[PDB]
Amino acid sequence: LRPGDCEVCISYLGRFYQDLKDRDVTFSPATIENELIKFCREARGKENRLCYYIGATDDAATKIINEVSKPLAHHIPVEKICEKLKKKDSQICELKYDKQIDLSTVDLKKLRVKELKKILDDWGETCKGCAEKSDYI
Repeated sequence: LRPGDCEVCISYLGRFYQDLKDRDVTFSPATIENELIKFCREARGKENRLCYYIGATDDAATKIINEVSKPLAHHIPVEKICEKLKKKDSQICELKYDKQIDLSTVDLKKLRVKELKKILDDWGETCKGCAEKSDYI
């Protein structure tokens, strides 16, 4: 119910929900399940970890997938689904997306400059204040 809670849970299942309508899926538990598993093969990062925690992965976890497919079959808001999921598994709502800068900003966090130059995939070999590399790439 709070803001920025189950961030990945709400985003990912919301797009799952939408995609069901768009392809006009028969909204039924078993159907939704099969569609969730097939939807989860796309998943990387924390989204994949969500798919593991909601039991939507190959080598089935548990029946926690029912906590998703059942309420979804009866048009319960995707926030409500992620809210109840918090009780069963703590870690589900622990997932939050990783931020990307513009940057359009001055001298940022001393250790954050490294990931900025790691995302662009380049070595800042043996630096100690290597803004020179990032403002030159």
